[PDB]
Amino acid sequence: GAALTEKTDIFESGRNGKPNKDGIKSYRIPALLKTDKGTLIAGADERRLHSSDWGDIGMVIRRSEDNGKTWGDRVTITNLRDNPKASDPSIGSPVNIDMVLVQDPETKRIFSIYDMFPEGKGIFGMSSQKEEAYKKIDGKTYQILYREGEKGAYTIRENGTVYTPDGKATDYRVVVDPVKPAYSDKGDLYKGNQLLGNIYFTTNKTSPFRIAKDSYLWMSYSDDDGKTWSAPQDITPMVKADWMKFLGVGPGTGIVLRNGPHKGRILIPVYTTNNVSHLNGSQSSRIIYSDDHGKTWHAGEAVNDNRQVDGQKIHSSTMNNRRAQNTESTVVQLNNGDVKLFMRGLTGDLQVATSKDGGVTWEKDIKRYPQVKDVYVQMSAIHTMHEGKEYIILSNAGGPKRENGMVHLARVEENGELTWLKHNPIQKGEFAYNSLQELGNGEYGILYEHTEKGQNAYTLSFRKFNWDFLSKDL
Ligand SMILES: CC(=O)N[C@H]1[C@H]([C@H](O)[C@H](O)CO)OC(C(=O)O)=C[C@@H]1O
Repeated sequence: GAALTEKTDIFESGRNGKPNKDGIKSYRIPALLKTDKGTLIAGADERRLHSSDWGDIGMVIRRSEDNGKTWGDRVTITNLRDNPKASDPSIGSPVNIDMVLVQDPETKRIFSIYDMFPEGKGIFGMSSQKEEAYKKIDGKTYQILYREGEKGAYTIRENGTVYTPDGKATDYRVVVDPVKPAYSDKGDLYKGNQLLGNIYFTTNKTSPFRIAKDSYLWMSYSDDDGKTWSAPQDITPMVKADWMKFLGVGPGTGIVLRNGPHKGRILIPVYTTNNVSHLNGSQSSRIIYSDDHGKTWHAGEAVNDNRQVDGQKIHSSTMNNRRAQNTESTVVQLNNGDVKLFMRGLTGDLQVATSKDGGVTWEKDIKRYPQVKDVYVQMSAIHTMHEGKEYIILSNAGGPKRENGMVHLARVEENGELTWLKHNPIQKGEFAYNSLQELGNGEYGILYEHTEKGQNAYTLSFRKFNWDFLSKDL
């Protein structure tokens, strides 16, 4: 008989707009990862001030060693301190938002890659004008600092020493090696031995320096099964092109290729916007990857690059076409070596791109599956084997709006084609972002967004189900 466990709340939001027991109003953006040790890591955005995509947001996780039955206390990966002088608290804090979790099967290192924005309104507060964020000097990439009244770009060098645009050291220094809990001291700006402010503050500043106002990508990793995490690493320069406006991850759980010429490659879903149409018509999915176990990262090409739309070719850097957009996505590798990218879009149904070269380039045929509705919200999908047959499990809202969570089952053939077999409900009422993981022995787990009884968006809950729940009619 079909089996589905009762929902268990992992990250509890407050209700009626009030903070929860820990003084936090909202939780969002679930990530679920089953590690080599069998541990379950549930990650999420800890949105203290409100549910919006900005403000004071920490990257946190909880661990379960009994396959989801019980969970340990919250573990904070990164939580930047707010600007104590910001006029509007709701938007007065440097921001981290949306994470992707994944573990290297060989080194066992667990990665959490997430967005970073200096103080502001995140993706909804990006400037119309670009500001250079890095500058190369003698084969050395340094992060730039701007000072009001001066056009020249200062730079942060060894030991966090701030250098003038002319190449001279100053008495200013940045905390590049934070040591406080959650690394809340990262970016602190000192003059001599006195703390003046923070390079991530953009308003009512007390120090002379700030980084470029742009979208960044950070990475933290754990070598102890998620118990402790390293200080944030800025990987933005390795993958963000000069034309890119926004560059962020497609939240959830990434993968490591299991077969093919690119086996071992780590894939992280991401998406960008350009300066032509930004959020109106340029959101384009793609992936970033690492072939050296997370040491260095590289950007693949966008699904939209050289894509044919209405008889004409477009590019992710210049496009202005609402319906041709593809944003957050989930990635899966098939046994035939192909990489499938299920992308959140505006067609009303499931859009999927296919890569034959480890995720670098994408084939011309972007298939749509009317069998799986898409109300324009994040989704997750995972590869799975059952009785010698290859399948794909995908979960997302069934509609009309972000509600009625569904778990779709598809059969994968040798040519990589998909055949949707079943569509079973898993959660009534509100349902949004989710993250699926195979637990083994025919069981699966899912961390998802849901609310009820007046809960703030959202409360992240966990459920487990087996094959009987997937196939047989409920
Ligand atoms: C970085 C960021 O803002 N991510 C947010 C995402 C984004 O705003 C959208 O993809 C832009 O089109 O939207 C949503 C959402 O619930 O729909 C929550 C995500 O945290």
